[PDB]
Amino acid sequence: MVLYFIGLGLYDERDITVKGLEIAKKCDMVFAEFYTSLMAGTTLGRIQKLIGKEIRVLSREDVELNFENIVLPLAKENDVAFLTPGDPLVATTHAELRIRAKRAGVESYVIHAPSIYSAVGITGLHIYKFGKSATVAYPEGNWFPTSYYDVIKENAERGLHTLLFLDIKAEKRMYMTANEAMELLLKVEDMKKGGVFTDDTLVVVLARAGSLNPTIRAGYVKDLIREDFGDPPHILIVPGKLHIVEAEYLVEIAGAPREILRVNV
Amino acid sequence: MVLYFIGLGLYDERDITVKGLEIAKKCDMVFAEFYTSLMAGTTLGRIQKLIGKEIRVLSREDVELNFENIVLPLAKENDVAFLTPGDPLVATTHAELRIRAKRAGVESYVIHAPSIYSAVGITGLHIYKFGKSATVAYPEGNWFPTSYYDVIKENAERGLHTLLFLDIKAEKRMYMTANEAMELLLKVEDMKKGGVFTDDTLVVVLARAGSLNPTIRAGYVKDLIREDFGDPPHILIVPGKLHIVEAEYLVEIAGAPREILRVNV
Ligand SMILES: Nc1ncnc2c1ncn2[C@@H]1O[C@H](CSCC[C@H](N)C(=O)O)[C@@H](O)[C@H]1O
Repeated sequence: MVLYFIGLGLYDERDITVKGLEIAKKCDMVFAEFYTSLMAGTTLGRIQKLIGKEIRVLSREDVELNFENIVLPLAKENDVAFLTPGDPLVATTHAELRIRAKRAGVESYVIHAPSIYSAVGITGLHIYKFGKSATVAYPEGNWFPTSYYDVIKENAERGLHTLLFLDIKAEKRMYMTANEAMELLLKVEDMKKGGVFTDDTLVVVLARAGSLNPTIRAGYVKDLIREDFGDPPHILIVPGKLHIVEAEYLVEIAGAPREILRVNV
Repeated sequence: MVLYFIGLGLYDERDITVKGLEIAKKCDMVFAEFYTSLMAGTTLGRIQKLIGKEIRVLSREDVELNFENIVLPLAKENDVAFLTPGDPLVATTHAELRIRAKRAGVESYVIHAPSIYSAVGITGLHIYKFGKSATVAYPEGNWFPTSYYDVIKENAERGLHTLLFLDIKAEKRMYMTANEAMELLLKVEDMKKGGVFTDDTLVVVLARAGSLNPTIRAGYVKDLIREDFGDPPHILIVPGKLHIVEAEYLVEIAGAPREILRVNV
């Protein structure tokens, strides 16, 4: 009689919470989407094995246009689960699906899972110091998205770090790298010339958070822009003014140049 | 030779991820800290029973002053687990513990878990619009801290939401309520009179996130300040201008008054 939004986590099938697993195991039917993010350390097969259920994967069109036609109808007579990577309601539009559920007379419940949005804490940057977040979208045709640039500018002026979700085209199997995001930002810099992102700008890259050996690197764009950070997914962070302990972590754990230890107060 | 930082999640013993539980089980010794926060929906007894290991609780001083004397020594000839509520490294002091592990020649790995920082997405508010975060601390003696007030101002000034962690006396198990938090904020507004928090300010309250029955309420201070939001923990959010989709969710899912569709959008 109910619908469950259950997050699967950051990297592999085991990043689901015990709560999430126990509930999914007792659902009559399980649905899922794998276009909002990329779980690089697992396969649908492994998720199905762990949950002991067959999972019907939905596309963005299935969800965005027919969620109330494919999923909700079954709720009235079943306990249904809808699985998604990371946390189901973070940097997605899935929250709106709950409204669709309500209007359809279906109760819904949300089971959280580790999200890239808080996992950035592994970079050593104070979570509270993060300001507005943004997404670096692939330019398409004559349309070249550039709003994320201004977001970085506003946060920096306030001494806040900027979290940059990188773009994804799940059906084309394209996952934007930190390198590609940097290239786009350098280009937007030439455009606006606001001195927001250049060769000397310090950045932090977090790749495959959730795995046991994520790639955590910090340095100047000029040096990291052509560095190999491994397989996707990637996230890119542009730090604001650094606290001393933040810098120490970047140097000790993320291999940043020792010179950032010298914070300019 | 290894140390694992494992998040316990949001509310109860099932909020740990399958990865964290399976790893905690293969660990020779397991420590835990409950001073950055508490797991309001469970007990040490239940967590121990789920993991099947005796758990040694460490106080703030144990960790901040003797982490390398209590935890790291065992981490040399054993696999050690250090459990924390939420997602590891979200608490600002945790990050350096990894530097200590390095200094001691001990490998460390982080096992993520749901954090309130990402769980607020269940309020229906877009995660990207959250700005800097703050903690509302209890005034004591001749000390009246109000930086959290300024944080709201700067965020809402740029149309961003403000996540407010409420004070907590971990050791004494005392939780600051949203009600008290609103009272404090009304007192500060009467102090700085910068028009940031009044009876007409729209706020959002999230209680017991992670539970299947969290309390999600939205409304104007005058109507919520004396409302009973249930048992702790409470989280207070002061939203900035709302996207129609955010407002509709607050009305449909959190019982917000229709007035917000015209006043806060
Ligand atoms: N494990 C991971 N490591 C690095 N970046 C990740 C990641 N998981 C997601 N992302 C980043 O976030 C984007 C997906 S946005 C959706 C996020 C998801 N709900 C969550 O809670 O994590 C990706 O394109 C990528 O840039």
